[PDB]
Amino acid sequence: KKISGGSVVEMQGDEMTRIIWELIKEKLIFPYVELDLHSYDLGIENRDATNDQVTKDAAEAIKKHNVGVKCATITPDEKRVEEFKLKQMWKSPNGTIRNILGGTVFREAIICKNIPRLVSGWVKPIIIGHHARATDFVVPGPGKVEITYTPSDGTQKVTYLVHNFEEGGGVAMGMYNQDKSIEDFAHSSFQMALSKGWPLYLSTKNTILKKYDGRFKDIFQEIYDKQYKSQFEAQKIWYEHRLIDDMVAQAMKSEGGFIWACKNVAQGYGSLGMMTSVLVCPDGKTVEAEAAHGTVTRHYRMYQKGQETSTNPIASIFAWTRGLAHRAKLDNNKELAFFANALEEVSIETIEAGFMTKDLAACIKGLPNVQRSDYLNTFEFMDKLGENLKIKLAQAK
Amino acid sequence: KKISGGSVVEMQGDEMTRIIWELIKEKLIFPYVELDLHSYDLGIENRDATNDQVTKDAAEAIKKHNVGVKCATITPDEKRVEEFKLKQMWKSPNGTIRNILGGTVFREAIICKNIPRLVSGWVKPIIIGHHARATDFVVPGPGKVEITYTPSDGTQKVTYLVHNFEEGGGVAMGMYNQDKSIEDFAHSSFQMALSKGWPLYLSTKNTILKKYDGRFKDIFQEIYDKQYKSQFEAQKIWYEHRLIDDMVAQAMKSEGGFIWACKNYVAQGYGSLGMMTSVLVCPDGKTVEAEAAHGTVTRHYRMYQKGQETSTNPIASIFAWTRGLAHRAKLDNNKELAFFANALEEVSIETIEAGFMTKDLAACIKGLPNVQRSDYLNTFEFMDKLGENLKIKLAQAK
Ligand SMILES: NC(=O)c1ccc[n+]([C@@H]2O[C@H](COP(=O)([O-])OP(=O)(O)OC[C@H]3O[C@@H](n4cnc5c(N)ncnc54)[C@H](OP(=O)(O)O)[C@@H]3O)[C@@H](O)[C@H]2O)c1
Ligand SMILES: NC(=O)c1ccc[n+]([C@@H]2O[C@H](COP(=O)([O-])OP(=O)(O)OC[C@H]3O[C@@H](n4cnc5c(N)ncnc54)[C@H](OP(=O)(O)O)[C@@H]3O)[C@@H](O)[C@H]2O)c1
Repeated sequence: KKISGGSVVEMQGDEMTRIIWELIKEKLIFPYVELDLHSYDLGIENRDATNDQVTKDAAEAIKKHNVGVKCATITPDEKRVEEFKLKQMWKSPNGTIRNILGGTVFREAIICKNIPRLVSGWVKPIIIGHHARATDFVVPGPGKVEITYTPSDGTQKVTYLVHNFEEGGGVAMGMYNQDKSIEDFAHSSFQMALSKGWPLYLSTKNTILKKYDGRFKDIFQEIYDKQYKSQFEAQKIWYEHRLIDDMVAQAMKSEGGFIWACKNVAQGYGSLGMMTSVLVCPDGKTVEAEAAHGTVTRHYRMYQKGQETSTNPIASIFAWTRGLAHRAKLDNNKELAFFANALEEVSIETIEAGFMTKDLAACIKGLPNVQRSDYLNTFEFMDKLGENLKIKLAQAK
Repeated sequence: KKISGGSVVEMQGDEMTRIIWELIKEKLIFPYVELDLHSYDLGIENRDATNDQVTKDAAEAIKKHNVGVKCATITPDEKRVEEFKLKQMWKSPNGTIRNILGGTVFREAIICKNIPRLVSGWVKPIIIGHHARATDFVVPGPGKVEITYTPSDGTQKVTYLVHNFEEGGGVAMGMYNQDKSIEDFAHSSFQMALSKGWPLYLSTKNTILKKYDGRFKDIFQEIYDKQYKSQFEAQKIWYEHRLIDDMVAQAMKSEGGFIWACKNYVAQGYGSLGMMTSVLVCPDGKTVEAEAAHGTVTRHYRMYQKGQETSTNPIASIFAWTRGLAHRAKLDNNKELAFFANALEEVSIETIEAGFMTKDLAACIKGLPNVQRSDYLNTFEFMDKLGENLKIKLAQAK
């Protein structure tokens, strides 16, 4: 009865999202999709118990199985180590995973019409895929800061004066970017664009950063022309370098519906529970979907105290739908593909139908005016989603 | 009758804003203020004709008279050069003015109670000051790209490795910042905060890019505690640090009304550009260059040329004038001018709040598809309305 979704690496996360994860899996995914589940519990405790080995495993697992849907996970800091008596301040599992899988993250603000956007003109969502450490430092007083490139082939070492501080000090920094990374960024971006049939857009400062950002413009254009150009048009889709400036202006002027590859991480005034991240690996096959938000600690605390919480599961639900959608794509799993979509549709519809969590209700009536009667609580919204998903899916088969 | 405004460096601009600009002068400023006007025509034709000499002169002028009220000017691109048959693709005069003058730009969306702020909370305006270039190269193939510091004295030689390329080459860059620039940014910022009696916040990464943004947080605290914490507290105002992640949130949960000093690598936000004012605040505390944050509003100008009715928001440009005048007034302690500058700012907001507003604003309130010809006034109706309300406001006050 259920549809074999195939193998999917699922990563359990922490706190509120972990609570929602089980609801999403319980109400929205399991009842309709059978999955060869490579479930890894990236719960903060389990990452501790397993010395973060589980994070690396879930990574190698995603590397292996191409599809990773990840629940928000606590990234340990001073407080976390203290709260969980962590044997260590573990690296962000995202960092670990992202470093293992490489790839470019793509945050899509999933948009409901009755939900105010930065630009109410964006009926089509905007997929922003950011690129990526920088070497900043002292400079206490006068002296030359020179950035130096020494070829490994022992040919002439190149020295660029980045600045000669004569008066007082200041601060300097080195940044770099491997062609490889720019290429990955390119492929992940073109890949992502084709994936959603939406036009790609590389925004850089090709002008002020001639050699540097130009390298992106070039590499992108080069990977596009010699790898995706035909593939694009053959979809009405099209890539195009846009100066950060003309690009930000274009977006506001646009109704959205385009992939935006940035080259400079919260920002944005839209609801966090509607922000879906997707680590699109260059290979075009590996993908890791996850809510862009975190474990929603504040909500969890409330949940811990037995208080009514109104956490938005959409970003997590969409992590599932995006991963599953990708699973489907990879496996030509047209039933799973439809389900991923149906679930995305049902999620948006449920919200566009007036049923939402407090945060969304707050996007509409402003926090101060949000009444208990304006939103459903976490469980209530989840149920609603399930009911409609049940409905939506019945309407097909 | 008219109040002695003093010397003000005015820069006529281009297209739609050029129209609104002359309207603002003709209807809002000149009837009430006599300025020793240093008008510079930064119109695209004139800049071309004078080989952008006018732009440098205007900048030179602003530096001399400490006050520039600049109209939006066409920054030439490829289409521009073709269009105006420009002799060259002249730099953004803003750029030129900016290079010449230096200082921190402070953008302020002038707030109207009946116009949706990005955050319904924002009752008072949030004035964002942005800092202010780098040596970037290709890095052919593999090899160590390492940034090196060498004190002039020779005491040390710190060479950090930005990156050791192994998998082919890529692209590296070195960026820097003199404390002067940061200090400047701090003064501009602290003085801006004083000038407008609003707490000053500084936001940085100060974690991921620690050291770099750290020198900012420091040089700010240091300039604050050493030159400003006095004047600040002695005005129910102050300064405080913050992380971009904390500011973006601390802001939402606030009535706005603070000088926000950003430090990134701009300034497009929700609402309307017609309400975006921009002020170049030079560190010296004396030189200022007010201007609409928006451009010449070409789409509106094209319409205007086709004879179509336009509804351009003069508010930004009007506040370019009022802020320029307010600052001229500050420098001369011109009570009257200072009053007018504010009265004009008052009339502009009170008019809009009174329901009389250009289409862009009506578009904010209602939404584009729901805006009717009756929900707004065209460029000129609005200007008249502001004018009439300014006469009223300026008549009743005395
Ligand atoms: N694994 C990841 O991708 C990831 C990413 C970020 C953070 N985290 C972890 O999240 C834990 C807490 O982080 P955080 O609280 O800073 O970030 P967060 O969980 O994103 O919290 C953001 C705040 O935004 C609102 N919010 C965010 N997501 C929401 C949702 N789905 N539904 C309803 N409201 C939502 C809540 O504020 P209101 O109180 O105003 O409702 C929430 O407290 C931290 O340990 C962080 O490490 C994980
Ligand atoms: N010197 C400056 O200060 C400055 C700054 C920026 C740009 N510019 C020059 O501006 C010229 C055109 O810029 P642009 O095309 O980006 O236009 P703009 O002047 O930047 O504004 C573009 C769009 O913004 C909206 N807008 C801006 N100001 C408005 C106002 N007062 N009232 C109503 N709507 C307003 C309009 O959108 P709607 O189409 O929806 O009405 C306008 O078409 C370019 O040459 C640029 O170089 C000059």
